[PDB]
Amino acid sequence: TIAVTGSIATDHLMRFPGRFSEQVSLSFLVDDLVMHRGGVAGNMAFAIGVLGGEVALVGAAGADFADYRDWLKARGVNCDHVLISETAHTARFTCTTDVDMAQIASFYPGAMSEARNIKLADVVSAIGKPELVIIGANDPEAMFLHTEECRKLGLAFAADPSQQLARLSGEEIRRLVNGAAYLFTNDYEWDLLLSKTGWSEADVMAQIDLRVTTLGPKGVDLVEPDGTTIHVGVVPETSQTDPTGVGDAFRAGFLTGRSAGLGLERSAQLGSLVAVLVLESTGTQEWQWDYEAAASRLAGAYGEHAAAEIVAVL
Amino acid sequence: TIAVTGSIATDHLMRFPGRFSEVSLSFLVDDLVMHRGGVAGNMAFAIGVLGGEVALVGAAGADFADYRDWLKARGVNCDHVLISETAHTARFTCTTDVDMAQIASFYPGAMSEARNIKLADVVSAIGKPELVIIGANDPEAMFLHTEECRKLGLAFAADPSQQLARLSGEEIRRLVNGAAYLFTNDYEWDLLLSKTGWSEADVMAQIDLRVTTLGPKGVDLVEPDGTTIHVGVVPETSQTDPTGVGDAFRAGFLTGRSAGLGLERSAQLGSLVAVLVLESTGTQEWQWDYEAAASRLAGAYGEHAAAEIVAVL
Ligand SMILES: OC[C@H]1O[C@@H](n2cnc3c(C#Cc4ccc(-c5ccccc5)cc4)ncnc32)[C@H](O)[C@@H]1O
Ligand SMILES: OC[C@H]1O[C@@H](n2cnc3c(C#Cc4ccc(-c5ccccc5)cc4)ncnc32)[C@H](O)[C@@H]1O
Ligand code: NA
Ligand code: NA
Repeated sequence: TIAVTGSIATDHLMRFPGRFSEQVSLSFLVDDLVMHRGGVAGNMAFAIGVLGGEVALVGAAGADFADYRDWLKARGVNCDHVLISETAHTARFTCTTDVDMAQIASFYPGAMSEARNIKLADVVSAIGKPELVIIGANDPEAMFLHTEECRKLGLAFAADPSQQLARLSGEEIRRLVNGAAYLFTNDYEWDLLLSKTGWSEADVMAQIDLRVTTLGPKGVDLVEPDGTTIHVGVVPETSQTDPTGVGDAFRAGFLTGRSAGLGLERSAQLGSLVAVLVLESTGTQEWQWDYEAAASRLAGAYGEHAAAEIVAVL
Repeated sequence: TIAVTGSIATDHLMRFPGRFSEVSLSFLVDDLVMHRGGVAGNMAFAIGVLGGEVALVGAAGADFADYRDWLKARGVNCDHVLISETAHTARFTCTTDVDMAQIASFYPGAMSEARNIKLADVVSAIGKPELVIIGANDPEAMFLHTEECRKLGLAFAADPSQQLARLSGEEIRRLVNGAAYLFTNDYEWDLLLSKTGWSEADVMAQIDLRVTTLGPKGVDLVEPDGTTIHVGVVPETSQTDPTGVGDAFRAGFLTGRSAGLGLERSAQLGSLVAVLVLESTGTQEWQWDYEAAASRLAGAYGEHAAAEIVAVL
């Protein structure tokens, strides 16, 4: 049972058919505008549900969440513990993506700010202790309180600060990392974390059980404290539609695989599959799950043996 | 009777409490409001509020109901808004920083259907308007509107504004000839001269008046013979949001001209409406207070000019 904390949002996604090239008053004429369900916690919960996992969504939304709830619940997500603001609206992510998958975005937190009032003790009380708590991009204070609560209650947690790393300070990031069963970042975020925390690579590795560093088209690295390193290349894409939510999908597929008892490499291969499915669609939860297509692409990228091992648990 | 053609939209306006000075830009914003917008909507709203007879001529989606009720409640004739069967109203998405710098993206949507609007139908229904504003719109719609104005003998104001970036030289040239007014800002004026290959005198020989807004330095009104009037801004008490300030200036100026005011008095009224828009979030969220208008006009331009302006409202 995975508890997913983080932002719940509506993503307003636009497509610019050009290349961001301005060199202030930028204006981009866009040829596509879609509104989809989003937020890192929503994306990851959706993906874990679709893949058949036991998952609860733990975040702060406004009252408009009804339809979103019905969507998530239809894929097995426990939405009981979504905090609903009576006054604030759900967070909104507004993003314009160009031909090269470069993004210009703005994020309005709104109801997300109230996530600091959520107590994991209540979720535990209601559902028992989850096997993993994902501390995703959220209200910063909510992130700290969730992490501290996980440490006090003995809950294994995955640090997934993601977009909020830019906002947070060194002391803040440091307070987020110690004791994590997983640390998730991309490579640029990994460099930024090392810089801001003042930690060396070995400083971080001595405080976590596993580092997962996504590398975009170069795949993903999984590094154990002793230096054991697994590199998993991407599932090659047939199109680059929109990069929004690709990292969330990788994390969700990877942690679903781990929850199904798969090894590190097999879990990362499954995560790579879900990631490419998200890369090839517009929106973070618009991707479809086709069992046979999944088997086929997994086998093409990683071999029939790995594909069979992966699909056997889904 | 002023006919306003141009974009009808919903403006999604955000505020970045920082300074745009940071590819993967990400801005954490502390305000998000959704307001009624589009250049034609803004100008029609302003002309209605100020008591003018105005018709809105643009393309919207089906959600336009509430917007229509609003505009009509301020006296705007919305009969000739074309309503798309499938497309939603255009959306303008903008993030503004402390210095009023903007990073925006514009989705035309239903606006593209404005090319199917015939000004002849509007004329038929309401008679010949005293002025047609060719605001930022579907480019082909802009050309067809301008040509129709020339064909029917309708005086028109060239107001390409945001679309100048999209359009080409020949296109811009096609928009200008015969205009009773040419509206741009100073940067847009330079860009127009560059892209069209025209000199200043080339343009002035084809229009009756050039109006070039200069942001904080006010506005210039240049006649073909070189007669030039400069009108400073109405000084602001706050820089809230720059969206729609130019539309408000144009609307106040052309309302003044329709009320028989001179060029300078009309530009002073336009400066007032412009500052009212600058001091609020959204393009049509500003209120009209007669006494506050008189007082600020008198403070900026003298009691005489203020009395002359308010006498017609
Ligand atoms: O994974 C994609 C999902 O993320 C969801 N989302 C997209 N942004 C976010 C954020 C965030 C942020 C941020 C913080 C600070 C600055 C900043 C400001 C000023 C100066 C420097 C930095 C900028 C941006 N937080 C939570 N979820 C997000 C989206 O809803 C989408 O579905
Ligand atoms: O006056 C404010 C009102 O304008 C309304 N609006 C805000 N934009 C627009 C536009 C436009 C544009 C444009 C064209 C071309 C490029 C471009 C692309 C690629 C490369 C170079 C340039 C970008 C942007 N058109 C009509 N109304 C607008 C808003 O609804 C608001 O209320
Ligand atoms: Na996507
Ligand atoms: Na404004």
